[PDB]
Amino acid sequence: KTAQQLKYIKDSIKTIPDYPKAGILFRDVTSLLENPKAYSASIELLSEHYSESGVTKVVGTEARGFLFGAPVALALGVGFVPVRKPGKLPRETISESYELEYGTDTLEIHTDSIQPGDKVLVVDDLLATGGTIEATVKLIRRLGGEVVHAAFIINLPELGGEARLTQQGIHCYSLVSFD
Amino acid sequence: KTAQQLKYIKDSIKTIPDYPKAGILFRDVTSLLENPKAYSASIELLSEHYSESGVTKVVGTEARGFLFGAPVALALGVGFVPVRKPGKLPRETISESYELEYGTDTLEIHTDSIQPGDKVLVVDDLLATGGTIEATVKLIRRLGGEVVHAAFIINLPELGGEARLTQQGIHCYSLVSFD
Ligand SMILES: Nc1ncnc2c1ncn2[C@@H]1O[C@H](COP(=O)(O)O)[C@@H](O)[C@H]1O
Ligand SMILES: Nc1ncnc2c1ncn2[C@@H]1O[C@H](COP(=O)(O)O)[C@@H](O)[C@H]1O
Ligand SMILES: [Cl-]
Ligand SMILES: [Cl-]
Ligand code: NA
Ligand code: NA
Ligand code: NA
Ligand code: NA
Repeated sequence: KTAQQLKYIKDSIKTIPDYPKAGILFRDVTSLLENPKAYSASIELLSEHYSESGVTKVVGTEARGFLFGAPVALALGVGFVPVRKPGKLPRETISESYELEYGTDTLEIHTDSIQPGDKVLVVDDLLATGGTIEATVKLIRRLGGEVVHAAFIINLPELGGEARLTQQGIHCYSLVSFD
Repeated sequence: KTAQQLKYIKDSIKTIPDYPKAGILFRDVTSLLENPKAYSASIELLSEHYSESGVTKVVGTEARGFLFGAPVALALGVGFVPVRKPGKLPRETISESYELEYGTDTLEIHTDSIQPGDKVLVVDDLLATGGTIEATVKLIRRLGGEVVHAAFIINLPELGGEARLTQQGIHCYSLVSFD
C-alpha cells in the first residue's frame, strides 16, 4: 500500500557518489521527476499528509524546492510563495542571511505574500543542515505567518537539520531517508 | 468562459515598472502564483491545450520555468526534465550556450532524460527574446527528442522571441500578452 509507494519513490532516486565533491553521496531527485509515477506519488503523499492541517500558503525555496512545493500548493488549493536568492524578486522583500561552512548566503521573500493569520507549510526537496529552511522560517515568522510544518522528499538525518529545525519549533515530515 | 478565465489570469499578474532597470516593465508572475485560482487555471489551460498532442516529456528551464512546467507535466501524466544553469545537474549533461546582450550563458540537460522518440513540450513562464528557449530546443533535438511546441504564461511579442522560435520550427502558445 504505502510501503510499496514509498519504496518505488525511494528506488526512483539516484545516488551519485563524490558529487559535487569526494565523500558526498549526492541524492539526485531528477530521476524521480522524470518518472511520472514516482513524481505524482511524491506530491500525493506530501499533500495527503497535510490535507486536514488548515494550511493557507505553501512556501518553497529556489530552485529544486519549487518542484515540490508548487505542486503541493496546487494539490491543496492554496497559493505558492517562493523564497529566492537575492535580487530575483521584483516587489518589496525582506531578507535573512544564513551561515554556510564558508561564507554566508541570503534568502528573500515578498513582504506582501505572507500576512498575520497565514498558516504556512514549507516544502523542499531535501533536508541536510537545515540552514536554508531555518532562514525561510524566520522570514515567514517576521511577516506574521504561522509555520510549524516543513515537508521534504528526502531527509539526511546525519547532517543535523531535523534537530536544528526541532529547536525552532518545526515538525519535519520526509518521504524517505538516506544515511 | 475562457475569456473570463484568461482575463482573471492576466489581471493577477503585476507589472513593476523600471525593474530590474529603467525602461523595463517587469511582469511579475509571483502575484499569479500566490492566487490559487489564477495558478490552477494557468496550469489547466496550458495542459488542456496539449491534451491530445502525444506529449511524452515536459522540459522547463530554471527557475521560474519550473513553476509552470512541472505542474503541466503532472497534469499530463508525463515526466518532467529540468534544464539548468551549469554545474547544478549531477549526471552526464550536454550544454548549449546562447548570446545575451552582453556576454553569453549556458544551459545543460541530463543526456539520459531525453532519447529518440520522445515528444517534448517546452513550458516556461515568459517569452522575451527567445534565447533561452532556442538553446533548450537545440539541447532536446541533440538528444533525439522531437519538439515543436513551447508554451508560456506570458509572451512579449515586441522582443522578437516568437519570431525567432518560428525560424527553429517551434509553435508557441501563450495565455497572455503584454506590449
Ligand atoms: N547529499 C545531498 N544530495 C543532494 N542535495 C543535497 C545534498 N546535500 C545538500 N543538498 C541540497 O542542499 C540544499 C540546502 O540544504 P540545507 O543544508 O538543509 O540548507 C537542499 O535543499 C538540497 O537541495
Ligand atoms: N519584462 C520581463 N518581465 C519579467 N520577466 C522577464 C521580462 N523579460 C525577460 N524576462 C525573463 O527572462 C527570461 C528569459 O527570457 P528570453 O529573453 O525569452 O530568453 C524569461 O523566461 C523571463 O523569466
Ligand atoms: Cl530585511
Ligand atoms: Cl555538450
Ligand atoms: Na532545496
Ligand atoms: Na505581509
Ligand atoms: Na523563464
Ligand atoms: Na538520451
